Amino acid sequence: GGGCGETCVGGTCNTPGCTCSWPVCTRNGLPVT
Repeated sequence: GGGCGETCVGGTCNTPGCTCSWPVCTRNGLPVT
């Protein structure tokens, strides 16, 4: 996807491929689905 459009406002992301760049998740250089 376009990185990780999920947020980690609570503290962490749900997808382990995503990293928390609080409050937004990102994807740590991994293949982008």
